[PDB]
Amino acid sequence: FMAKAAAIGIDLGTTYSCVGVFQHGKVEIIANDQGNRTTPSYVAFTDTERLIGDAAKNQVALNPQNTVFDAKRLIGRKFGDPVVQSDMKHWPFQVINDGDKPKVQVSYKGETKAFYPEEISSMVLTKMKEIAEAYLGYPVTNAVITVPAYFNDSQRQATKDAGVIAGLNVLRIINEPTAAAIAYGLDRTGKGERNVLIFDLGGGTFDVSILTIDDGIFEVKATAGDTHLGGEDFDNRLVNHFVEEFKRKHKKDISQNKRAVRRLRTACERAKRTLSSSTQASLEIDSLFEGIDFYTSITRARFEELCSDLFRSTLEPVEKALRDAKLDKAQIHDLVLVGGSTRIPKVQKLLQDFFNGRDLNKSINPDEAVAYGAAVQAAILMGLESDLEIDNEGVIEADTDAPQEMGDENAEITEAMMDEANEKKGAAIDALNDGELQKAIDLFTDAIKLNPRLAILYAKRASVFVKLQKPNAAIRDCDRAIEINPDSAQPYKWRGKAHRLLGHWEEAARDLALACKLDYDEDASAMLREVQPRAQKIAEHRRKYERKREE
Amino acid sequence: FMAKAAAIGIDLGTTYSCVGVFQHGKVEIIANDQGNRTTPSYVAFTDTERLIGDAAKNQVALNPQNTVFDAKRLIGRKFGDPVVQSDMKHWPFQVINDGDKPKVQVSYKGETKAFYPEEISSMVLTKMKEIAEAYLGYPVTNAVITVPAYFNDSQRQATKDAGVIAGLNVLRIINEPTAAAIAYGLDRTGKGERNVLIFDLGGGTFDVSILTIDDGIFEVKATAGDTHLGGEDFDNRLVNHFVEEFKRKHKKDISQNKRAVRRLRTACERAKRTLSSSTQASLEIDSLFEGIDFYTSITRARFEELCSDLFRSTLEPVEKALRDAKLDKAQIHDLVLVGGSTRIPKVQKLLQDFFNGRDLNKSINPDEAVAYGAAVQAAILMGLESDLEIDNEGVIEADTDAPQEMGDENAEITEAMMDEANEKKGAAIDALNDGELQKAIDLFTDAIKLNPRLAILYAKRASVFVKLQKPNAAIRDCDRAIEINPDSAQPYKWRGKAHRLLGHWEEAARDLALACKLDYDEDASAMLREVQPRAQKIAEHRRKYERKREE
Ligand SMILES: Nc1ncnc2c1ncn2[C@@H]1O[C@H](COP(=O)(O)OP(=O)(O)O)[C@@H](O)[C@H]1O
Ligand SMILES: Nc1ncnc2c1ncn2[C@@H]1O[C@H](COP(=O)(O)OP(=O)(O)O)[C@@H](O)[C@H]1O
Ligand SMILES: [Mg+2]
Ligand SMILES: [Mg+2]
Repeated sequence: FMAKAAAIGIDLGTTYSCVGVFQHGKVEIIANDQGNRTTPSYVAFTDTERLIGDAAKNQVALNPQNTVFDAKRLIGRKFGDPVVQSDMKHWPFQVINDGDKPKVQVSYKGETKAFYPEEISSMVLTKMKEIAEAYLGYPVTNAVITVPAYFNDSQRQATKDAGVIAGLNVLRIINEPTAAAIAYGLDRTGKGERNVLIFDLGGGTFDVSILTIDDGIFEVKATAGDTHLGGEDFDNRLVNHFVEEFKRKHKKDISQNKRAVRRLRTACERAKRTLSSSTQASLEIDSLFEGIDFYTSITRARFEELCSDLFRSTLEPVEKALRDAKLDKAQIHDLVLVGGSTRIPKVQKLLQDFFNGRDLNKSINPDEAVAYGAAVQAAILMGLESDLEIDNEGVIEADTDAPQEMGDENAEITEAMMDEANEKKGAAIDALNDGELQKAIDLFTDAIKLNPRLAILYAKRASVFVKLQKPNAAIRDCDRAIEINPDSAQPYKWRGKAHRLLGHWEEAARDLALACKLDYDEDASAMLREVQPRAQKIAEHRRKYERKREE
Repeated sequence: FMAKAAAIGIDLGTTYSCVGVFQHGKVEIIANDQGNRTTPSYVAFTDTERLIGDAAKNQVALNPQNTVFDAKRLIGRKFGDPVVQSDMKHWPFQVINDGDKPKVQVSYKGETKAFYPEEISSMVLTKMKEIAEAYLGYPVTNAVITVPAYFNDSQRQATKDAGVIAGLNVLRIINEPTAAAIAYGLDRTGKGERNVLIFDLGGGTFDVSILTIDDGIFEVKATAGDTHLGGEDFDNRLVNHFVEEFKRKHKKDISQNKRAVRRLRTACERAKRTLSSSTQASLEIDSLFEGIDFYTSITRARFEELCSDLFRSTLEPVEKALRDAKLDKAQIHDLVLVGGSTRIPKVQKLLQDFFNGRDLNKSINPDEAVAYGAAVQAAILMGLESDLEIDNEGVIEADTDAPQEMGDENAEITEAMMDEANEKKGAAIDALNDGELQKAIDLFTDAIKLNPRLAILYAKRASVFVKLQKPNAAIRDCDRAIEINPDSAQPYKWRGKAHRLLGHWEEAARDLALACKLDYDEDASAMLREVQPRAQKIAEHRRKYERKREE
């Protein structure tokens, strides 16, 4: 057999999200369908479907009121929190009050519906998960997720909840700066006391953290920064600068066409990125306003000057952080750049100048470091079952065939489509009865293609996939059914069996027990009894480890 | 060294039980093996073994007559009490008369046996204890247990007895509503007179209590409610509603198949829970009756209407409670939701409407609040030895290794298995003699694996664990021996030593004195003499505190 299924590491960001996995001695930051190693934390709702990530951020100009972003800022907070109310006047989507809990309110297929920030976030998570499963070729259940160090118990729990919704087992919620240091192996290289500063300049926020690490244990000493200072503000500057130039050169105002503004803003996003590895950046848009083309350029120097106040303002939070730790600049051993905006040579130069030309740790991609760290720690927690004598009888080799055909959630189901699929169900249960397993699978596929929203379809196909020694395939079908209806008992029964087939001991015991509560089977009952001693020996050993690292 | 062993807080419920612990500045409500933060108060007996909690509630449909629940209703009562006789006609297990004491009578491994309600309850307690010990990684002896405020001296003592059977030292029996208020810190926030109402809607019962708290002392002003109004009745409604719909849609009666009824009932339990956080709930069962699938849904609105009379009836006990306190609605400062059924938006709305849209205290999980309070008060009572100059010589660091291999109580011991284990005993006593301690432990483990019911095995292994500075491990073995045979003197001798090794002063003095009565040792005798001054200074200080709070 090959390796067990890996655990993923996820950076759930305010502006972008990022996922990694540790395999064959190294972390892989995973690229999504559109090719990018990071994904906008965006969810959009429309007339026909739900959009997530790049597709959601790209159509914003067209659908500004049902395109949700910045769910991280709401997460774990009260509608009555001054921060939320302060925030609500900058977003173009509606936020409503639900018993002192905030919910984003949108239009979605001609009906109004609302979502807790944990729900929005769980939609992002799901996407990240899906990105990883496409890379790996198999279903993922276990994750590590990161949060800012300033996150209270409320926001932490809320971030775990979002994971649980997206079908993840959350192994650990860990601090973003802590994730960064783990990435730079600042825990395992050292045999003495070292003090560490994480300069995190992201898309929406700026975070300075000083951490102390002795004996391989992280302790947060100070936190600071600005929860409203990010790369998105620099885009404002460029945008503001160019609108004004457009007035000057072309004698027209463009502020009021939203679509022309975005087109400018996205052009500016790209331009700012090029200005990190080039001194100059060209900027061409076909037909910006009333048929007028905009061809222009900008220099690094000029960009720097437009953001003048902003860039300089990242040294004050540094000053304040040392001040809270009771440390002098000289006393920090390690400087670490994370966040995508730290790609900006000026922002780099300013920091190095504060530390008198000392070397910055930046070999690890600054926008990938958090996820990187998260993946390493995910690998360690899973890795912990190495130390235990676990009997591996009954475990089989992971099936690797390509993902079977699923439904289409949003495709139109006709009245006749309900029946034709309904018949197929009965025809496939006959092939299982008779003993021709592939035929049973094949007609369930015709059933599912025709009715993609009947949850028993997926569960029953999953049953057949198990008889066929294809547990991953079953896990997939059960994952879908449980999405459609988390209350039906069948899918838990079969996912339990599938997990057990794969040595996923803790996963098997959760499902088989849940299946037994909802709908008692003698079989599942014994499966669970057979499964428990493995799950609790693993769980006890992981808990012990974490207690040792809680000190 | 780490912290001393914590005391647990236990909510011994009519329908569910719940355990918590206070550590590192906060209460942890502890999850059981199957993942749930609450455990059904169920004990089942069968052909081969004894089942407790979720496993007991899940197989009910299969074994209705030897599956015991509602022991709380019998506890502390006379067979001749009209309540018991009234109750006996709703249960499917047998209750018998034993000198005007009631005992539940069951089949258990092909023999008929009977159990006092305190014994049934002590089986639940044990489970809770075991849940906590798995979480903590070490044996627990000290607990706080909760009871309803209407409990007489008889029922209180009986509840303490059940704790004592399960091997707990019962620090305090405290009122459930009092536990709830302690959880909401309604004792320590206030510097004036405040009046408090606890609206407790559980699984079997409804409790309204009004409490007055000045100077940090709780006083019960009034009690009311219905000892037969709970969540289990709402399940009746849903079940009744669906059976009737099944007749209507599918032209068949299902009342007579018990297994189909339960499957419906458990489906309904889940559905009712979803209807707390969703307006609608889907309901799928594979093959309900004679091969017919039941796929159907229900709305929140509809559920509300089915329970119409029931929900509305919780305001009368409120009315009556104020009336007994001589208070108007306006005069209550604090409203507190506890009980799992208070998760129901309708039940919430009705209450708030009686108090004219005023805020309810519900931030603490309504089904976890009682246990929560109990854990806090457990922490205070233990915490009391902070104020005393206790000399800590001879105390060593708690051993944290994983739990050693125990027996299997219910596994079949062959005649040959008695001898092979018997030899191993003699072989291990030789390794102790010679001085190789691990070998002695290892061969006792082979002895125990082969004969899991000889109590001297466990005691002798415990002796070796002590020589090895692993007192927790010893405590475990002694706990087991004393379960098998509470009269043998050896285990008390060694548990005494182990406790003393850990600073468990009062625990050490109980065991060492009991060991000295049954079988006098010069060594244990001096251990006890050495141990007494510590135990009695602690005991005197806890007693004083409680006297101050008895006023
Ligand atoms: N090469 C680059 N040059 C300049 N800015 C960049 C570059 N790459 C990313 N950024 C900026 O970094 C921000 C995203 O930061 P990141 O750490 O990836 O996400 P988050 O802040 O959500 O954690 C965006 O504003 C983006 O414009
Ligand atoms: N989310 C929920 N929605 C509706 N009812 C619930 C929910 N959670 C628990 N309950 C109900 O609460 C009851 C258990 O109450 P609880 O306080 O936990 O136990 P006890 O009443 O034994 O003290 C059960 O009938 C259960 O159906
Ligand atoms: Mg970030
Ligand atoms: Mg209760």
